[PDB]
Amino acid sequence: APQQINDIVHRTITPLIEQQKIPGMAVAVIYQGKPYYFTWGYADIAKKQPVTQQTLFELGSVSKTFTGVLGGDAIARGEIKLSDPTTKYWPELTAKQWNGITLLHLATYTAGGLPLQVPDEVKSSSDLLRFYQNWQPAWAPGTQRLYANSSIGLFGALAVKPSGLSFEQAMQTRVFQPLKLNHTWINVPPAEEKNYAWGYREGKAVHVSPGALDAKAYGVKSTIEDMARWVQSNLKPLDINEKTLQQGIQLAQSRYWQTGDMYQGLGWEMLDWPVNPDSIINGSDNKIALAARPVKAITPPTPAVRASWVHKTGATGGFGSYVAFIPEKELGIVMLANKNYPNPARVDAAWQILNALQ
Amino acid sequence: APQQINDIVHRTITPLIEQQKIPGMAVAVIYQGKPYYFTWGYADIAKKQPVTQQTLFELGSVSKTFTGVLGGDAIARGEIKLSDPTTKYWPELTAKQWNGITLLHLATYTAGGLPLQVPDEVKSSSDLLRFYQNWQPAWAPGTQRLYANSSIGLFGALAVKPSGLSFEQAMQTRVFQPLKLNHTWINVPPAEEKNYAWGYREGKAVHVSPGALDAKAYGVKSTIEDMARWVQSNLKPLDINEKTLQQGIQLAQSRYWQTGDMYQGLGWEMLDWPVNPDSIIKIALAARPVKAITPPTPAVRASWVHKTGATGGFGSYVAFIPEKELGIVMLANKNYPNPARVDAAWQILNALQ
Repeated sequence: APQQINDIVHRTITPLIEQQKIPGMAVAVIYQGKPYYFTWGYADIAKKQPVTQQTLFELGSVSKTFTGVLGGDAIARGEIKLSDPTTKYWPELTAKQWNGITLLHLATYTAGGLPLQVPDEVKSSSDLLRFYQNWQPAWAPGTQRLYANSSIGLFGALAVKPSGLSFEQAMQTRVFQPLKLNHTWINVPPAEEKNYAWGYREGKAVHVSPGALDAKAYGVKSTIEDMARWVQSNLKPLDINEKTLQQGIQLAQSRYWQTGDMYQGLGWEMLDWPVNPDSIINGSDNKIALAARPVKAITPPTPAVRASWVHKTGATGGFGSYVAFIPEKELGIVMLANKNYPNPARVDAAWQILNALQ
Repeated sequence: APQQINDIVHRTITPLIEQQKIPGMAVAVIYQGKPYYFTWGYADIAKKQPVTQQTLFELGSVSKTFTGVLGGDAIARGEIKLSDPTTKYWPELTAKQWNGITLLHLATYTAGGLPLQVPDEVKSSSDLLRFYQNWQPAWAPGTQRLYANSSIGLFGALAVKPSGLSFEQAMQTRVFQPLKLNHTWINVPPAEEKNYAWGYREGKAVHVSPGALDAKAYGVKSTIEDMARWVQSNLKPLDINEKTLQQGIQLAQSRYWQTGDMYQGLGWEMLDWPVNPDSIIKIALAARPVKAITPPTPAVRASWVHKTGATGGFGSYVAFIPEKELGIVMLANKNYPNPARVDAAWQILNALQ
């Protein structure tokens, strides 16, 4: 890599790893639209397996960006509309509190306080229907943003219903394959198991536990190379050949709601560039990022703004991930670690690097 | 033309011209992405000049499609947002009724009953400010649609303000030029006058009169060839190289409001295809309640996308179906009834679909 990139990355991520006791880390920096790769430590400590360009990490909530784009793609295909009632695509969801809750609300966490997690006890298809049928909103639809796996999770599940594909097949054939993300998986196949990093929590090797809607909200695993390609694709959608996927990526960066200085896209969250770093760093703290916030509708949504900081934090029990990019500058970063460490540390490190190269 | 195209066109247009006493007409059919041209009669009866594929016709309200796309292009450039208050681009507009009226409202005739025409008295920029300042809405913004030149016209004027360009220079540089519409004019140059058809109203030769906002709402003139290119660009926006223009076209065909079976875009109006011909087939003022499409539906390829247009002496129509790669332009120098245009267009496109 050019010396300026090596310099800032080494000065920033290397000490971060030391400070946070991260066993293994892969970083990609996209600079002038080209990817550069950096690796530290071990994917599996016991086996002394190094992190490589082939190592799969749990993306955790970064998976919501895939779900948003896939939803975007279904919109572009004319299969769904964000303006449609949730019930249009789940006619079994008949309970009265669902009147007026649309796919937009589900996708953008604005349905009225759907919970952060689907409860652990919810397993089966029947458990899930029961859960949503009994759920009572804290607020009217389209008034408050409460970040929620149960919200975007349901969006993903419903977005694929008209296609008649499973969520996994739709994701693979409409998003992963066209973008040649060949080592990106919702379900890691046996052939990839040797490349699947262990996460570490309290010193113990762990993988994400299965859960209802996992695939839609937090279940994707990917390598630093595929994630760099994911950044390139989101940086430059209009270079994608599949017309609906091109549009889908664009739609996921539309600004639907504003709270403070942030705007909610589909999976992606965005701020105007230049940003105040303290705003994204402080705002990434879960005490803020997971709290209810009043939203103002953007009526109608603002199309993808090139001069934006576009980003998403992701974690599982044993992993912490971050993706940030600025379309105007052709500049991006991906940070994948097999320890879950605090969000502001990730955002601060990413800011230092991108601000240095911008 | 392939005989089948030749045959539906001739069998439909011949009786139309006969029944409506149209002096001159040009039609283009876009069929699987290739244009086919037909011409009949006189551009100028007195001078016995025929309609040709180079004849300029007044598009009338079809001009709003250009304005809608140019707006869309300005949104894509991040110069404007449809959610912006009108006063963001015209701070001089201080009267209180303008609170809550956005560029979306102006673009989609939902501002609360702006009038169909700007009064003839209104000419200067100070006249225009006074007009909009004095205007009293009958309705709250975003509740009813009333088709209005004063609404989309102002939208057009404001949308180009951040660019620094005049409306005409923005239209030329950002829409006409990139799409190779090289015989499409807001102001017909003297060199091109030999091609400019006369319109006919009660048998008298007429051209459209100057008015405030004419350029934005009804003032474009074009050839059947340029209009076929316009249709092709709108049939296939993601084929256009200039990214903001492609986006702008796409945004102009988004569905913002619903009234009955019709959806309002920016300039363009759309119905779901297959469309009941009766749901498409004059009334001086038609106020209708609108349902917001929240958030707007991106351009649906399975649509009948259309716009009628009239001046005192001209009647135009454009309709296309993106999913079928099919379209039609009908340009005539008589303002004849809208339902006759739509029927003819539907007969032709249904036969080819």
